Amino acid sequence: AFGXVFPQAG
Amino acid sequence: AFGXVFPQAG
Repeated sequence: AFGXVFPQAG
Repeated sequence: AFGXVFPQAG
């Protein structure tokens, strides 16, 4: 999420 | 974000 600031699938 | 946890476009 959040421009990759939260690590996350996608 | 996160499927709707955080309101966002989409």
